[PDB]
Amino acid sequence: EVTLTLHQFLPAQANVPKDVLDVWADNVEEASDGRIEIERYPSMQLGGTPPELMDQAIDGIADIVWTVVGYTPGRYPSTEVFELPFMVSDARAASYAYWKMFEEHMKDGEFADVKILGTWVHGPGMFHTNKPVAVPSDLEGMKIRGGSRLVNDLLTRVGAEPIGMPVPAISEALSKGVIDGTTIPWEVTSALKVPELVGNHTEFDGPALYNLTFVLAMNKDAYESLPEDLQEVIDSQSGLAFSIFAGGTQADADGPARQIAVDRGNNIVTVSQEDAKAWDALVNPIYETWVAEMNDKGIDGQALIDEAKSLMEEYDPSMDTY
Ligand SMILES: O=C(O)/C=C/c1ccc(O)cc1
Repeated sequence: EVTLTLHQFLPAQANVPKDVLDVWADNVEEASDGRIEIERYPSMQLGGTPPELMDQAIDGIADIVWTVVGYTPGRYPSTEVFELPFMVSDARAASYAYWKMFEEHMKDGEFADVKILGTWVHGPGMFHTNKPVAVPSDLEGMKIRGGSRLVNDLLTRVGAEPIGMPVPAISEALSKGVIDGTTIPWEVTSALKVPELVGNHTEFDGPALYNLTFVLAMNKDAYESLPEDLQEVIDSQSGLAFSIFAGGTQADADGPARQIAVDRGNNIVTVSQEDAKAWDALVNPIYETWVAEMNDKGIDGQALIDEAKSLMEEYDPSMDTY
């Protein structure tokens, strides 16, 4: 008999809590043969702001968290390789690449302090806005919410005023008019009532404008101090295949959410790959400043970008078992 607490920042019925974390938690419960019990706390019920979740898991406030790596900005700089503009065409391939790279580069450097169970990205990042956005010029003077320093850099370069705030705060911020719009993929839009609060959406054909990285993290001491066969049980239900499943389940949930916006009669602008090039011209210098930043930290930035593209093409869709 062991009770582990999982703390996370969205409601219990949202896509990732329901179809990724519960699934994962039940799999741990089963493979343990009812010897591990995992209690699930949503919407920061045990207290804190979403950015403190990692520290909650490192310090032992909670055993397990699902958080957004970028809410601790520049803390895990190697994850940023997947957050560069127009990097990612498939979330599964990204998550494959992310887990593989986590093991080689990150596990014992930047994530030494914590146990990582899962490394993934969401579906295509996009805009949701009070007024229409069909070309970059339309974002000039708009206050746009972003969730990470690289998204904020992206917003600056296309001419928006970036407002850093965690995702649950979006509804209140739109309602009060603190922001004119937000970045987020489709899937989380319905839990935040975004399609109710704004009437315009801007999506991209081709590689994603951006996506953000996530982890399922666990307290190290709480892991190590399990017995050897229960450690084996946690690891077995986590890691590479789990990371591929979370990314894919999260991206696949874009579809039903986009259709809820369509059903309302909201205006959705789809930017062709050809028309995306104007956006790329504005955002693509992030590649050079990011590599300069990494080099300033003694990190081979270009090697991470090359490696990440290498691994993603390499992804076969039958490394996807979970
Ligand atoms: O942009 C952010 O601040 C967070 C993004 C996010 C997107 C989908 C989720 O299910 C949770 C967080």
